[PDB]
Amino acid sequence: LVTGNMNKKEEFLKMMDEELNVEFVNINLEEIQAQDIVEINEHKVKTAYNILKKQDNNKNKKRYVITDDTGLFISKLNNFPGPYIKWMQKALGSKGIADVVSRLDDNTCHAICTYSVYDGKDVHSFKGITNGKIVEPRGNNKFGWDNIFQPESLSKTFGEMTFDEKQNLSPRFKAFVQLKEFLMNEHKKYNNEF
Amino acid sequence: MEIYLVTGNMNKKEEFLKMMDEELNVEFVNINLEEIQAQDIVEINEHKVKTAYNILKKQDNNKNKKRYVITDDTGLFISKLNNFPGPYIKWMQKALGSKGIADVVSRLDDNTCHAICTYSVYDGKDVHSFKGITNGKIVEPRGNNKFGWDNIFQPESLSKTFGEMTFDEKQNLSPRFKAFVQLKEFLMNEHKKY
Repeated sequence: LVTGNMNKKEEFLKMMDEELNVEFVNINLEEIQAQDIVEINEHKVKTAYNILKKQDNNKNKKRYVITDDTGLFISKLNNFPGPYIKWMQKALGSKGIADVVSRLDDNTCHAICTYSVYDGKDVHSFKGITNGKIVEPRGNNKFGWDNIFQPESLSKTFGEMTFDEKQNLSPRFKAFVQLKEFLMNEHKKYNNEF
Repeated sequence: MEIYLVTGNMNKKEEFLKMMDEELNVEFVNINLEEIQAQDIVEINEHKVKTAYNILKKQDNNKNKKRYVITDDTGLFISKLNNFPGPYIKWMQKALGSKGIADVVSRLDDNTCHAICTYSVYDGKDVHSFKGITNGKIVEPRGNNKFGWDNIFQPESLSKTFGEMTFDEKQNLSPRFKAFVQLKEFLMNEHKKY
């Protein structure tokens, strides 16, 4: 039980990592309001760790628990909604967000994904940022706001990509890669000490 | 009986006292409270008052028969943002300010919205919440500007924003006054039992 990750909607970590084994737990986490996405996610990961601690596996050795969170920061909303994108997406949907942005002076934005890992004592966070533009929906529409996000100077949306091109621009991948190197440096450190 | 409104805002304190008109003795306590993320503002405020109650109760080393703790929370619900930001208004306000929100709303098909004030009271066993709701329009800032987004909320059919209006003009109109008179009736009812 050395590495625990939490979601029910997500099979990205599967394909993103192969050098380590990982477990997937589903907990119903209460998020808090704050200004910094990292603050929200570190609180969430500590909260989840504690729930995993008091329930069942209360007796064991070092355990790593991981949560993620994504924000969408829209330039002409002065970087709103950030970590509240999921309430905006619930209210407006991809089409509604794109129609709002088509009424602003420009459509530039950026998406941030953060991983946070907690071992009972230490918290670590890794964020990936990808600049882009809100555009009218294109591509798959079951992946949230992927269909309206057009990264960098490209002509596609995330909803129009699969995994070859998406990964390289995915803020989640940029973040994950930092998280993997930390986990592997902890696993390597563990093994040298035996 | 013992009633506590949670606030550190001196202006909010005096407005409450004046609403109460010496009908009930109300004490104030300045406690920072975390706001969870949730769909409904009442769910947010109810969690917040239950938290405020427990912080006060553990501190006091007391247990009273009846002790009433009250928190409030407000939201701005913009019609052409499909009622977003709602309870997240203050993160929009911090990002964009009053001028920025008015500017954004003026780019949508209309500037209609509604504002909601909520009071939640908790005695340790039962939680009760009260929702005051008022329709309006988002306009260029007008009046006092140190009261959050009052200066851009123009209650429906009127030509003044809340920032230009007096206490008497808000009676039966301000979402806070509507919620307060419900709360006060509940507290008065609880007082007959004492």
